[PDB]
Amino acid sequence: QVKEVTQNDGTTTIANNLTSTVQVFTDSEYQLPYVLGSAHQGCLPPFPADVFMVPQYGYLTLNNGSQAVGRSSFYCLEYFPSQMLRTGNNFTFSYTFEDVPFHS
Amino acid sequence: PLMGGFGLKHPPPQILIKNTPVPANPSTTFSAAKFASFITQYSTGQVSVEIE
Amino acid sequence: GADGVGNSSGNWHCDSTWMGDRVITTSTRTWALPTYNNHLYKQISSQSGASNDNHYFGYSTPWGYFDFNRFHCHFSPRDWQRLINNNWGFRPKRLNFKLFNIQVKEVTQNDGTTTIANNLTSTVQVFTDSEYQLPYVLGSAHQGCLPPFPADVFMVPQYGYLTLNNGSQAVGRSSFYCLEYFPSQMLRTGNNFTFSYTFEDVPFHSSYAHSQSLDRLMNPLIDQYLYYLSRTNTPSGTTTQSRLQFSQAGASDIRDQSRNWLPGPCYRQQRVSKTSADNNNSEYSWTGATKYHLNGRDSLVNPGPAMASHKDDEEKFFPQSGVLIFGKQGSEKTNVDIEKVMITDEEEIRTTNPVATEQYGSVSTNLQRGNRQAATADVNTQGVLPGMVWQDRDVYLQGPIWAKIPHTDGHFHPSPLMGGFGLKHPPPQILIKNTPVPANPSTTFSAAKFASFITQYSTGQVSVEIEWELQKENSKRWNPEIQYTSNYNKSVNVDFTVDTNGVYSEPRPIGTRYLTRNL
Repeated sequence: QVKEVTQNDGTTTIANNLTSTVQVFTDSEYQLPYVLGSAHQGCLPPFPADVFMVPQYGYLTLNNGSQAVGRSSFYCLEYFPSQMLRTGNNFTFSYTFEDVPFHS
Repeated sequence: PLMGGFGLKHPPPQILIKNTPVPANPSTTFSAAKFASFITQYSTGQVSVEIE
Repeated sequence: GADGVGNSSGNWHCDSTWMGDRVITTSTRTWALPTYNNHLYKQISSQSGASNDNHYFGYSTPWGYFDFNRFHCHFSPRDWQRLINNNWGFRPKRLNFKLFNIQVKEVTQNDGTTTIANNLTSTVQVFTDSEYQLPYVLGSAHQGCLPPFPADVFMVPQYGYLTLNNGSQAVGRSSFYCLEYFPSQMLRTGNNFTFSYTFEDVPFHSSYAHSQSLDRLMNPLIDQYLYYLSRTNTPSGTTTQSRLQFSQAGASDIRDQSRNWLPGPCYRQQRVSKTSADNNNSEYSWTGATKYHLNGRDSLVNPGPAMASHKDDEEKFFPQSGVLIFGKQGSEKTNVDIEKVMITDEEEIRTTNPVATEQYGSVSTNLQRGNRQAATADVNTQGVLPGMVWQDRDVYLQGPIWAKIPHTDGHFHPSPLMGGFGLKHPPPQILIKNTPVPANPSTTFSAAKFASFITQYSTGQVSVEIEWELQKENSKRWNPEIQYTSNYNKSVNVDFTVDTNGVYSEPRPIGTRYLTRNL
């Protein structure tokens, strides 16, 4: 569900925006810088009653000092196919782990 | 991996999510510039993960 | 397809796929449409004492329209590089157009506060003409095309056209088109719009440059069997008597060899230099420009016929109007300095086409005789002759894709001047309008037309998918080609990338001619 907020004076009213959409995609071809596994915050909370904020996505590339190098890549996330979800739509996918040794 | 856990050559893919921009009250005359004005909004819902 | 209020009418598709015969480019953008002219047609005309050349008469309409006609809409700078480096030619085949996730917003301005609320029952009405019954605006290189960078939201441009005029006054033949008069699909929130289109068969664009020139198409090792006049007079040693002699042309004199073809046609240009010191100090922007003349009004020929911009090592100079000039990101409309514009350069055409700033050649003026010396004249403008060959202007990255050949008794070599594909039946225009919603009519009846409407605008997504056909490069050249390469050196910002403020920019024009074919 998508909520529009209107801040006027000190009062802020939060109202349903029914026609707005949210767009979601999973890359699954591994075409983006893979952030996960760097032990960043923003994971689902330990305790199920918690509500959590979704973290922002950003990545790093080649650099010399703070200056970029010609090989540094720029990825536009708007450039991938993504499902657009309005209120009353859902998103799913399933995944199968490749064969991996047991943890001891 | 060094931090511990399972090295995966093809790990679980990333799921990226965005609020689609909604412009706010464009001018009546045409302007080729990009919009600096949007409706302020956020979204919420539930997420469910099942691992075997 | 008709969904509810809460269902999404279509998914975001922005993609590029390469099947190696074909590439299919898809792009999706977000648009915002206001209400133009307060829901009413108007006539517009040249203002007051405007010069004879500037008079116009036409109409502005409430309708907006969509134009994807620029290449960079469809191609990313990297997608453009696979095509430009690896291919001799490309043309479009069929395209598809889809509108979805429409939503209409009413805005209420009271005091300083303005609240924007969903209007669920309002509609948007859209039609594509497809019979070409309207003035065709596209292909005039107007702004308002889909943005280059997919994260941008763009305003939909207003639709207007021009007709016959005398001064600013209309002529009896001038036509008035009411866009309300065509069948149009009306879209409420939860409806979508689609159509598909198939390009008529068109010649490939040539993305290749020649490795030979017309002047030098022959074996240097072997002499011709055809004589020319090597000399016209022989000395007696007191004086030179007139005796005419002949020679077979060979490696020694190449310029005299009999040649079987001619360069393309020229319409001459004035030459200006990028270094501010070399240019003359006078106002010749107009009085010195090259022009054509219709119905008593001159018009600058900005694009011109396709010509090389400069000869060897002239890179400083460029034709006055003869090139396409793009502005850098954040450039003002008027009187902007040379550093802001990006000037394209056609020099890859030197082989088959004349330099735009110099004459086609020289021509004998008079008949010589013993008592009078022969004389010649310069030909500054040359129409087509039998046995002439030429190359068309290059399309670049941000140039237009196509244009509509006017419907006329005859036309020669329909390829457009700005570059791109001449299409007799181009992609139709898609026009879009916010349906008027009256506001609180009076309780008593009045036959007058409503001056009061709810103020509202609409927004949604638009998706364009074009299928392109590729012509692969098969060549026996031993040594490496020239490729388009992003420079390896370090920089503050990356080319074709957002800056620290989020402003996307294109550093240079990218034209499509790199790979080399022999002539």
